[PDB]
Amino acid sequence: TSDLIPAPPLSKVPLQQNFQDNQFQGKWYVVGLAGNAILREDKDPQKMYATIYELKEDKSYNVTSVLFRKKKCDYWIRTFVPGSQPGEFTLGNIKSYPGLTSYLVRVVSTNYNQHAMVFFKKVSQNREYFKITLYGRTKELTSELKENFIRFSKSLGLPENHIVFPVPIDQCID
Ligand SMILES: O=C(N[C@@H](CO)C(=O)O)c1cccc(O)c1O
Ligand SMILES: O=C(O)c1cccc(O)c1O
Ligand SMILES: O=C(O)c1cccc(O)c1O
Ligand SMILES: [Fe+3]
Repeated sequence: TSDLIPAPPLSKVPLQQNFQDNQFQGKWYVVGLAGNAILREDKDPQKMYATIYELKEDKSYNVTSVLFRKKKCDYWIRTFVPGSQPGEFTLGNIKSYPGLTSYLVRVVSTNYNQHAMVFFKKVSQNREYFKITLYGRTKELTSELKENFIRFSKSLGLPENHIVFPVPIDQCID
């Protein structure tokens, strides 16, 4: 067995209006992370990592996440392909990811120069996962934006223990 909080219907996940793909480019720090498989591991807490979005000439994003683990910097790469509407994407070259049958990204909201919330839903080995990240253009964000992200995650069925705030580090994300 594996038990998961159901994914919310897309009807409850807002889409940022007039999404500007070019302003969304660059480096974003994950200051908040919530999902049905996200768990506040109370001893060794999650280290902040970052995600860089660069618009390709064809307008798909090359997405690079960088995290600090086992004393090195690991680079996780993937392609986000414009989906049904602006601000929505699907994963490119899905065939190359074993077990992956579905992957959707939806930019919930953002002001481009400070913060963003982004929703992800993917089906892996037939399991439906979903997560929300609170991106900060810097490593810190006000308590107002953070609780608002907690509010939004709860509205999607998540409990406090499935919501974390990665502690800021300087390695690999600076
Ligand atoms: O739950 C997710 N990931 C966790 C478990 O596979 C994790 O620990 O990264 C998850 C959910 C939706 C979309 C994703 O890219 C994703 O990594
Ligand atoms: O698998 C990862 O390391 C990862 C990192 C950042 C964002 C993601 O969705 C990931 O799956
Ligand atoms: O981004 C991916 O390609 C991916 C593949 C498998 C599992 C994941 O979480 C991913 O984010
Ligand atoms: Fe992932």
